[PDB]
Amino acid sequence: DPRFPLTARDKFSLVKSWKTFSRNLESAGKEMLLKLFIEHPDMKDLFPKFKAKTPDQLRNDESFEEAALAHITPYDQAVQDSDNVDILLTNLKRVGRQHKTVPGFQESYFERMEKCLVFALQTTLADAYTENMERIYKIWISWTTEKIREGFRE
Ligand code: HEM
Ligand SMILES: [Cl-]
Repeated sequence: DPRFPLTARDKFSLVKSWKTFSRNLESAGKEMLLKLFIEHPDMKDLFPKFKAKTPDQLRNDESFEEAALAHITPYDQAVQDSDNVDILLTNLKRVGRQHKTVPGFQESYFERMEKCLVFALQTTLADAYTENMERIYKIWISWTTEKIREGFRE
């Protein structure tokens, strides 16, 4: 499929690396959203509950657990849908479509997350976050953002 960003070898390397990573999906989902709130503290106001809290208060907060999981599981579905490009495209476009109802949401907001996902992958995988994996994730997460953006424009 010409639409899919990765070669067959890099695709299998992705699914292998992600499935060991998805063992701590809730933990990594929390660290991803916290990194969004650390780097871009304006994003905290879209979730009014998370404004007053320290980083460790959120990690244990149940409303943060649900929000963190809802942001990491589309990426987990995306890796699962790597052979089904058409289902992969539908799911990522639907994700970008959800944000239209959110007041004052911008198209450029989605790109802030890929910096935070690589952070989540770095801390969770640790020594499993290899030189080869850093390259593969860089191309892949950038591509998912493009398709999430497509759902927001359309
Ligand atoms: C590109 C990565 C992102 C993914 C995969 C993602 C995923 C999702 C999903 C699946 C939903 C729907 C939740 C549901 O009803 O089940 C959602 C809603 C939402 N997302 Fe995102 N999102 C992303 C980026 C962002 C960014 C950058 C922000 C800005 C802080 C954001 C803020 C929100 C808000 C405020 C909602 C609605 C809150 C609610 O009523 O639940 N998201 N997101
Ligand atoms: Cl398909």
